[PDB]
Amino acid sequence: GPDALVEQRGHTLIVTMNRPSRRNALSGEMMQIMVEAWDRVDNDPDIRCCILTGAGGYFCDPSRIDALLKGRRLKKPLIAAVEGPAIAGGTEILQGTDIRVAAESAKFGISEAKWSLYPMGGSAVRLVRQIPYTVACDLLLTGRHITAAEAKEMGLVGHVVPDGQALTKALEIAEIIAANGPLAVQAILRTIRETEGMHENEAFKIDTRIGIEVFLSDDAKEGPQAFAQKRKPNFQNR
Amino acid sequence: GPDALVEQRGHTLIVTMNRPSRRNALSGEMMQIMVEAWDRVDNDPDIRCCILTGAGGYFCDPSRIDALLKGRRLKKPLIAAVEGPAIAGGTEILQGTDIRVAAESAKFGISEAKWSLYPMGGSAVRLVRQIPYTVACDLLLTGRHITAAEAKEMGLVGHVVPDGQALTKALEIAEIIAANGPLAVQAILRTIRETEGMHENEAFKIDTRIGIEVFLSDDAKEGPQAFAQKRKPNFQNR
Amino acid sequence: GPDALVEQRGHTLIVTMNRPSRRNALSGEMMQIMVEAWDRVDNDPDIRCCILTGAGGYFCDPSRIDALLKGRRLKKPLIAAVEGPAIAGGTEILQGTDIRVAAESAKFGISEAKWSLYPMGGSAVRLVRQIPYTVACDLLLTGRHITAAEAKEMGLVGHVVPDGQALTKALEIAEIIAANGPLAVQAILRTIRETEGMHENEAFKIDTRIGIEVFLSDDAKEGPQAFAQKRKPNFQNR
Repeated sequence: GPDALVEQRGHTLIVTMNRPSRRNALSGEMMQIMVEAWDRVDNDPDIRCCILTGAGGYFCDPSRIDALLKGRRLKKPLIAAVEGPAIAGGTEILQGTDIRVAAESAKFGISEAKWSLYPMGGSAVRLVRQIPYTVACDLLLTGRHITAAEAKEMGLVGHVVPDGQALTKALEIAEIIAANGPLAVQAILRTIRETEGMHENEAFKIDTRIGIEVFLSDDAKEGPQAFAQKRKPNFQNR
Repeated sequence: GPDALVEQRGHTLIVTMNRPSRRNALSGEMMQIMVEAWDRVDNDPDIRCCILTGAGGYFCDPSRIDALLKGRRLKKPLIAAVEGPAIAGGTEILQGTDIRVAAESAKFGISEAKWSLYPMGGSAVRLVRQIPYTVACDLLLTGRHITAAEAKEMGLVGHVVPDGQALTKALEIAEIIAANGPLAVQAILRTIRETEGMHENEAFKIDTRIGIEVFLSDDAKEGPQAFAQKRKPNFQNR
Repeated sequence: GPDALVEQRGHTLIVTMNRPSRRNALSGEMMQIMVEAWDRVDNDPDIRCCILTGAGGYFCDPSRIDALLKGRRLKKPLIAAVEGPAIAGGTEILQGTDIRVAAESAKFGISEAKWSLYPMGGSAVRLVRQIPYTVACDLLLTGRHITAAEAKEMGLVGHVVPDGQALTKALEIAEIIAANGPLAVQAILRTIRETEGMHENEAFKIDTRIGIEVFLSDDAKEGPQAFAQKRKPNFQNR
C-alpha cells in the first residue's frame, strides 16, 4: 500500500511508516503522507494524540523538514512505538516524539559519522538535550548502536516491552492521553516548546499566559467533578 | 497548630507543611508562614540550609508565587524530605528544592491534566529540565504516578530511604551542608541560578565574578588549614 | 619526566597528567604542556581524537583557563580515561571531556565547598547541565565523593571497566572515532558547541549551515561505498 499508513482510532491518529521490504526507509511518498498526517493531527480538534510506528518489524531549505519533525512539532502528544531497527533516520525522528515505547529487540543509533555523512534529522542539536551529555557525545561521535534496555537506562525511551508489543503499549498510553483534558494536555505541550532555552524566571511568565485559559473551560469544571465522583471525565475540548 | 511549622536547629531551618487531616493540602495560612520562613532563610546569616517536609506521613500575578518557589528560589540550599503522597502540589514544589530524599512509599506525579487543570506550580517549565525529556513529557501529559524507586531511577530525587526516615536523612545532609563553607555553598548556588539558559562561555564570566570573593574570606583560610589538620573547620561566614 | 606526557599514536593524541608522587596535582608546567597539546589537537589535521588520562593510578582573567578546558573546547573529540582519584580538579576537567571511561575504583567529587573554596574549573556551570539537576546540586553543595558505579548511574561517565583498563578502553573508543569520517565527527561536535542555550528552531539553522559542507567531500562518497562493500572506509579528511 501507500508508503505511510494512516488510521484514526477514536481520538488517536496512528501513522505507520510502510516500506517493510526496505526497512521502512524514507521515500518522497512516505514523507508527503506524513506531512498530511501532521496537518490532520494539528487541525482536527477530535484528534487528541498521535502514534508513530513502522510496519513489518522495523521502525525506520533543509533546516526545516516537516515530515521529520525538524523545525516543526505536533501540537498534540506524539508517542513512538519502536519495533526492531531504528538506526539513522529512525533514531533521529524518535527525538521529535514525546513519549517512547521500545520493543526488547529494538536497536537505536546515529551512525552517519561512520560513513562521513552528517545527520540531517537534527540529532546534533537534540540528543545532548534528551539524554546525558557524555552519552549523547559517545553515540553521535562513535556511531555506536544500542539496545532497548540501554536506551531506557539512559532516558532515550521511557518504556520497554516484549517484541511485537510496542504498538499495543503505545495504544494504552494514547487511551490515557485521550482521556485527559485536551485543553490542559495541549497547553502543557505548548509551554514545554515555547520555554526552551530561557531562564526559568522568563519562562514562568509564558507558562502562566499559556495556562490561564484552561481554567475558563467547561472541561476544567467537569474534571474535578469526575474526580470526586470516581468516574471517567467526559471532556468536550471546551 | 499553625498550617506550617518552623524550627531552627543550629544552622538549619526546618519547614513542615502541617494540615495532616487534609494530606497537607496548601492553605493561605500555610503559604503565608512558608513565605515568612523563606525570608528568614535568605536574611538570617546564621541559617546555612533549609529542609522542607510534611507532617503526618504526607508531603503535600500568578507567574510569581513565592510560597511555592516559582519565580523565587532560596539563597541557601533547600533539601526536601518526602514521606508518602506528594502528588500535584507536592511534586511541583519538589522541583524548587535542590537536594531530595524520598521514603520508599512516597508517591510522585503531576495529574492536573487528568482533570483538565493546568499545573500552576511551574512543572511545565521545570520537569523537562530536571529529568530526561521523554520521561518528563510522559509524566506531565499522562499524569502517571510514580514510586520513590522510579523517581530515583529517573533522577527526580537523589536518595531513597525506608519509610519514616526521610527527615532523618535530610538532617544528615543538612549537617554536612551546615559544616561546609557558607560563603562557598551560597556562591555555587547563585552561579547555578544565574547561568541557566546561557551558552557556557557567557556563563563562565558570571561564574568567575560570583566566585572570586570567596577566596578573600577568613573562611577560605581556615578550610584548607582544617583539611591539613584532619579536623572539622570552624567557619564564621566571613 | 615532563609534568604532562604527550604521544601521537596514529590519529590519536594521548595526554597524560604526570606528577604521580603528587596525585597528578596541576602544576604550571603541566598546564603549559596541556595547552600545547590542545593546540596540536586543533591544528594538526592528522589528529582525529584525543585521550586525557593520568599517570600512576591517579587521574588528577580566570574566566578562561585553556589548560582546564574552561572557555576553550578541543575541536576534535576528547575521551577521558580515569583511574583512581579524580577529586576536585579531576572532576572539573572531566566535564570538559566528551566521552568518559572510569575504572571501577575511580572516585569523583567536587569538594571545594567543604573547605570554603570556590570551584575554579567551571563545575558550578556545567555539572547541572550534564547530570540530573538534583544530583548535581547534591554533589556541589555537600562535596560528596562518588564511586565509578555511581558516576555511571547518574550519567557523569559512560563506561566503567576494571582497574587498570581505563586507557585500554579509551584507546578502543579512539580507534572507532579515528575510523569515522573526520569531517562529519568534527562538524557534529561544532553543532553541539554552537547550539548550546538556544531554542531548537534557532539551533537547526546553525546545524544545517555547519553540516552541509560534509556532503561535498570525497570522504562522503567513500563512506557509503565502503558500507556497501562491508569494508573499513579509507577517509582522507577531504
